[PDB]
Amino acid sequence: QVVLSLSTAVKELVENSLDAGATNIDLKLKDYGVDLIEVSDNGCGVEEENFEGLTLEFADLTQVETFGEALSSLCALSDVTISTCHASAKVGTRLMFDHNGKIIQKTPYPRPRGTTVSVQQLFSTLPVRHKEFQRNIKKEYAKMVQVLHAYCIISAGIRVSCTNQLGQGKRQPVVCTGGSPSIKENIGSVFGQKQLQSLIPFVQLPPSDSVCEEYGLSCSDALHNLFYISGFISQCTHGVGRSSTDRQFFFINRRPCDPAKVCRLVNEVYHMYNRHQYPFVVLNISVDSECVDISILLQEEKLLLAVLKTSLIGMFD
Amino acid sequence: LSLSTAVKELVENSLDAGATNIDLKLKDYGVDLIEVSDNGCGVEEENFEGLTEALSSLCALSDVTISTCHASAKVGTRLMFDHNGKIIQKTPYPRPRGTTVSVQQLFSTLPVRHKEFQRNIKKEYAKMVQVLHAYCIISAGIRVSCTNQLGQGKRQPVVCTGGSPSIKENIGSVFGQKQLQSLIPFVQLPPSDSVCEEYGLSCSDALHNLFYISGFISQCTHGVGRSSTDRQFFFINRRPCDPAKVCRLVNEVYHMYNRHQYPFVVLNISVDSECLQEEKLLLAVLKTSLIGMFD
Ligand SMILES: Nc1ncnc2c1ncn2[C@@H]1O[C@H](COP(=O)(O)OP(=O)(O)OP(=O)(O)O)[C@@H](O)[C@H]1O
Ligand SMILES: Nc1ncnc2c1ncn2[C@@H]1O[C@H](COP(=O)(O)OP(=O)(O)OP(=O)(O)O)[C@@H](O)[C@H]1O
Ligand SMILES: [Mg+2]
Ligand SMILES: [Mg+2]
Repeated sequence: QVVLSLSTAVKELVENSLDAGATNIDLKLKDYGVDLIEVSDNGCGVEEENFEGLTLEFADLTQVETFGEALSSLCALSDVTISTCHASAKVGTRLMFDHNGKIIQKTPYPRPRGTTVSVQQLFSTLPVRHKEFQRNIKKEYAKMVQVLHAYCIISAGIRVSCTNQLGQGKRQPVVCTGGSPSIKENIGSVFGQKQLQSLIPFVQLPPSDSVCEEYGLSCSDALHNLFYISGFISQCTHGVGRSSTDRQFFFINRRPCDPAKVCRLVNEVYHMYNRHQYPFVVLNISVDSECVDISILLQEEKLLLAVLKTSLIGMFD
Repeated sequence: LSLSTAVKELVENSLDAGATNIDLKLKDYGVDLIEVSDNGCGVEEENFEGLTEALSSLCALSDVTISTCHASAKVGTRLMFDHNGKIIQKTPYPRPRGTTVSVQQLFSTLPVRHKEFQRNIKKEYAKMVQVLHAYCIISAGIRVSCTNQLGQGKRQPVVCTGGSPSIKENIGSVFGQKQLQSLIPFVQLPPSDSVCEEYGLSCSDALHNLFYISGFISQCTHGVGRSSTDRQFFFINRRPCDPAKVCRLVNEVYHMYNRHQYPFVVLNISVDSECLQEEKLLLAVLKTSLIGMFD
């Protein structure tokens, strides 16, 4: 599904940095992104033979919503500058592109290995969408921080930072991870040590007979269990939970997504022990890529739901 | 000795290792953790014992953990050191090439110095930011970043450069594009006859001029300057320092046109290593160029 939003725009630039094998990703914003969206990484960079080509199998979960290929769509909607340097390249380069993806000017640019993609005046070519962007900047910015917090939690060993600047004012911190190898440590960088106190780690269990009978699972149905689930969830004790689903993140094969059925189940089991609060949820479902399809479709999903409810109940008891 | 002198040596080690990415991690402004991560050359295993000079002083004053990976090494290594510099434990550690030096509980071995650190954490952190902003501005083509986390709060970005090859962009990354508006680039001129006579310099004295000066300074127009010397950085061969005579002179010329404000100063002095020799020639060149710029 094609989408043109602030959340889908930053997501593609981050995906490009992750695919490049980057360990440092810096996101710079101005006017919540209305004026500038800049993503800098120390990844592989782009070779000179692929400079013109910048703008011209198992299911990918991130491709549920594309933007506008992203880089060609971005040039048609704003002004894009790209400075990059490949390891095989002696000197880096700085590129300016027009609205059709043509390289306006290319100059040698001495810079460390990696790529920096700058997106200035997003949606400037569409005055109707640009005004709707400015008017609903609070909602577009809220959706972007949620996707940004999701990549920070799951990207262990990668330093992800973000700042925002309004007018001539000072840069404002948004989110920052320390390059920690564990997901638990990343949660402490995004939300603080206070958030980690009311959390318990997910402990997977085989589906119980009571839960298996609720979903209609035979002993044969559950024998080929290939779901490996891990993460953290809020304690079921009254008071330690949250008031909404504002901090609930889900991942399939380390890709942020939203399985509506899984989400309704995890919240329902929490309501069985804390009807007045919502849990903090960070949960990754590890499964073979072939068993995942996009219409989110998961083979033996009834077996996955039985494991989650059984494990959540055993933890909350 | 101090928090400012501790980060300075760790940055020098990363710079000397040929690093292009330098990350500084702090906790409680550095009272709890001082961590510097780079993508430099790393250390080979045969030189692990020789690591412990700044690094020897750091182990004697805190607990130091070092994770590194050499280009010739398949997998990195993680080292824990005691207060004598001895490797407590050495374990293989999968990490990208480079080095990460962690300094935890600085001055813990000296209860007197540790307490003075916490009591004066506001002043010591300001001195470290002055040393940190200097390396961000001068390290062209090097990504220098810093983060800090206080207590149970979240980690927050402090400063970050983009690896730009120019000093002007590094100034814009540290202080913002607004700072770049009231600045003019230094334009070097030969020392004036009037300025040469003030210092007692013959015409022969100025023929062997080896001073190459560059950088940026605030405009002398009233109002665009700053209220203090908070943003004045000086460099000799791209090394941050404070030449008192040079610093006093630059502020004196600025006051000649703006008596009520102090300039923003970023100045690098390039000179032959043996030479400060012939400082009267350097001051004559410095005073002459600033006047020609401010006229
Ligand atoms: N930060 C980056 N670092 C290195 N290469 C990049 C970077 N960003 C883009 N590229 C290169 O530009 C090309 C086009 O990127 P684009 O996002 O438009 O499509 P794609 O990444 O190839 O596929 P898709 O976005 O649909 O998953 C990429 O193939 C990549 O080689
Ligand atoms: N980030 C680093 N990356 C690679 N090698 C390092 C790093 N830090 C230290 N080393 C190596 O360990 C040795 C000890 O460092 P130390 O700072 O104590 O002394 P030095 O760097 O040789 O000179 P000085 O202490 O006078 O500045 C260094 O010589 C260097 O070879
Ligand atoms: Mg892409
Ligand atoms: Mg040294």
